[PDB]
Amino acid sequence: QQEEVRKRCESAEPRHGELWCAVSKDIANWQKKIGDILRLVAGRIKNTF
Repeated sequence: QQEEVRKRCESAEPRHGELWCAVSKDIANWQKKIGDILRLVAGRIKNTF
């Protein structure tokens, strides 16, 4: 079932990216390096402590 895990990693949910920010809150943070990993480098950094 690792194909399902890969599909979830690729697109978990439309709002999972926001949950990704929560994931950034969950582990590490949504910093410039984390923001540069995604398409936008300031969408979650403003909401990340």
